[PDB]
Amino acid sequence: KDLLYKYKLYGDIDEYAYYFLDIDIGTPEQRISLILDTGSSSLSFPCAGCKNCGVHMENPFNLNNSKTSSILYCENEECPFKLNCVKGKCEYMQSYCEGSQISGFYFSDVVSVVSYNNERVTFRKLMGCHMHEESLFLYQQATGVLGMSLSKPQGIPTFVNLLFDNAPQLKQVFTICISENGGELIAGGYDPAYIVRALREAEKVVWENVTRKYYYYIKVRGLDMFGTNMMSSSKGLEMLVDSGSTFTHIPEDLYNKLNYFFDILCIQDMNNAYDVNKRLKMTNESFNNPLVQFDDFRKSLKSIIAKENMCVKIVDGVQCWKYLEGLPDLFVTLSNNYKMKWQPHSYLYKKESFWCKGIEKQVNNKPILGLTFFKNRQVIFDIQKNRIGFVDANCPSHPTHTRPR
Ligand SMILES: CN1C(=N)N[C@@]2(c3cc(F)ccc3F)CN(c3ncccc3-c3ccc(Cl)cc3)C[C@H]2C1=O
Ligand SMILES: *[C@@H]1O[C@H](CO)[C@@H](O[C@@H]2O[C@H](CO)[C@@H](O)[C@H](O)[C@H]2NC(C)=O)[C@H](O)[C@H]1NC(C)=O
Ligand SMILES: *[C@@H]1O[C@H](CO)[C@@H](O)[C@H](O)[C@H]1NC(C)=O
Ligand SMILES: *[C@@H]1O[C@H](CO)[C@@H](O)[C@H](O)[C@H]1NC(C)=O
Repeated sequence: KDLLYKYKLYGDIDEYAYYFLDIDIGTPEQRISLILDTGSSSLSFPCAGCKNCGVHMENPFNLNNSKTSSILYCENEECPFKLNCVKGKCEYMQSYCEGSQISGFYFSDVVSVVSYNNERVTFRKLMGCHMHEESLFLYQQATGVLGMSLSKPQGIPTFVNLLFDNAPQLKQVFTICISENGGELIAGGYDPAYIVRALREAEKVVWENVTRKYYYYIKVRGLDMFGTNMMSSSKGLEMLVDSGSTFTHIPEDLYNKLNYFFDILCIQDMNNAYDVNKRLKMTNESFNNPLVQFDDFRKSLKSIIAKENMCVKIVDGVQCWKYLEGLPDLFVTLSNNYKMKWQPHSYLYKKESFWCKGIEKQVNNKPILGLTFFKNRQVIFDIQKNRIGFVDANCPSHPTHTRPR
């Protein structure tokens, strides 16, 4: 019966493409919506005075209205934390892409995290004021970013470490439970009541060791479709467990192999004989990569056709199906040959009435288990034991219209 603090998350894959929560900053409190991002480590948002910032769901944080704010000025041009001194202030600088940056300056102020059961944790945090935004930050609704990764020695103390340092009544575990609409962040553990009820093995958390000290990487040892490992050339692959990534990003070879079969399962018109015939004629020999379970490929194809599970291709050739039924499970191979089921209700996401593929090619050799891997499971960050746990779950769902103010 570990004590759990719970926080509502809002968002989705299609419209927001991230999930966010509300945090109170300053004195008196200014409530700010923040993207929940296990792939970064800062806490930042536009501040009043920014000359090139997007319009977000809240006004920029106003330093002049918070009595507890303290701008981090340079003392004879020297900043802590190896920061750069720019125009008298210690500079905040982040590359949202490989080469492009949000910039501003650092300040500290009080942060207050309140659970929806009215349980409060408060501390001071060194935060970034955006004074220049660009690209997607000019049209994102959320006001800032809440980085959930770990503190490094001699680095700026991060939100997650400060939260637990100031809540010793909690075990040092946080869980993210993403649903199709909204979700929940849990501090202090995971909630076994959310777990979906061989079958007893699927009701149990599967744990993987993190492969880096201060970032949430795990090693993936294979990825199966129709019983066939589609990355057999690679026998370990460090993937970032990243709630700030809309989609799941995989190596190019693996993507092309998977996408080949998803293309076969994507039929625009079930009454077009040429299109249907071409697919039903394919044999095990038709494939560059033969399948170990060709009969399961056939069952998927035949049931998609028989149930008229029509597919529409949208921008960039992404496949969208009318129904989840018929699409295959994928399996992620972890330690000790464990096959973690990755279901269509996770890797496909809701777009209008259809279910669209949420798997993409990596860029810059950055493979990512993103929100289409989080969806409909508890993802459990045990920072005490440096492990991440996974279990299928019925996550809380919160429409954005339920968000106060
Ligand atoms: C996958 N993915 C993330 N997981 N997160 C980022 C992000 C998530 C999101 F939901 C919306 C917009 C985004 F920029 C923030 N990124 C950073 N990557 C490394 C270090 C710092 C940042 C960063 C950049 C800008 C700010 Cl102000 C704060 C932090 C990289 C970018 C990204 O592509
Ligand atoms: C994951 O990490 C844990 C923790 O380091 C490993 O368990 C340790 O294993 C060593 C040697 O087997 C023992 O001396 C330690 O006492 C163990 N630690 C704990 C806390 O039990 C575990 O082996 C790792 N898992 C894999 C698959 O490598
Ligand atoms: C805050 O107040 C200071 C001094 O009163 C002023 O220099 C600064 O421009 C103010 N900031 C904004 C955003 O108005
Ligand atoms: C398809 O071919 C592969 C070749 O590696 C084989 O392993 C598999 O059993 C075959 N399945 C059939 C013929 O149904």
